[PDB]
Amino acid sequence: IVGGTASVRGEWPWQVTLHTTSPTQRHLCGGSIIGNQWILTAAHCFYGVESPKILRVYSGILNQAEIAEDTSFFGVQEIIIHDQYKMAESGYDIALLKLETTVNYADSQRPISLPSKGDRNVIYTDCWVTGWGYRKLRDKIQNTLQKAKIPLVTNEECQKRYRGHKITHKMICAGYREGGKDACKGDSGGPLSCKHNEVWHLVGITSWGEGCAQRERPGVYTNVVEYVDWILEKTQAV
Ligand SMILES: COC(=O)c1cc(NC(=O)c2cccc(O)c2C)c2cc(C(=N)N)ccc2c1
Repeated sequence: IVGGTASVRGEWPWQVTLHTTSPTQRHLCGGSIIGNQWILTAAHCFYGVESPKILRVYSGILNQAEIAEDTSFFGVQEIIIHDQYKMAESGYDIALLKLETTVNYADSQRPISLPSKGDRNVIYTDCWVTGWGYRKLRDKIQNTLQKAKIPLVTNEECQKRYRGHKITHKMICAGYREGGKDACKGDSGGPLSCKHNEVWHLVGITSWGEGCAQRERPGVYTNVVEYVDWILEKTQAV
């Protein structure tokens, strides 16, 4: 996260840090708890990953330092990638992680509600992006979870900032014309929480952007509302 500040412990109870154990353990991506056994994250976070066995999901974490060899975590039983996904910049950058065990909700770890289709007309003016990502272009994973308040921009506005790209309605952007605040590498999979009428909603999933926090270069996120049907279908038992 560029231009943000340290979050308060438990401030974003749905935020998780996804680690890979190969070659040695490290933070890989952010993610959001949306169900007792489900983490919603970005598809492009599993590039080169051929098994959920090397994945570990840690919930209720503020500082990466809290994670040690003796820290409990949730194993991943299955990685579900949207079958239409090719690459972050082309859309469909969404994935579900089915946990091996159930998450016991508490003040430190709880789910974030998904957007309602009848909320596409809603104007979120209190949106935040969080993560342990880079604080600048060339940086490293941060110890303390960062947060930054960033305004959403219209797709037409976004498309105008990414002429060589195709900003579809399945994407949503957020940024300041002058830049300064934005998600970055390491925040991928992160949630783009917006609080509307005292209720937090998972509006987007950190996906991509040209550099980080550059002027006239909004962050691009997966437009979650466009995937509620997909999420429902994939999280069923059938
Ligand atoms: C794993 O995900 C990414 O590669 C990756 C690469 C990016 N864009 C870059 O240009 C970049 C930033 C830092 C280091 C780096 O090498 C690059 C190419 C990203 C930019 C944003 C955003 N601005 N909202 C968010 C997530 C990103 C994830």
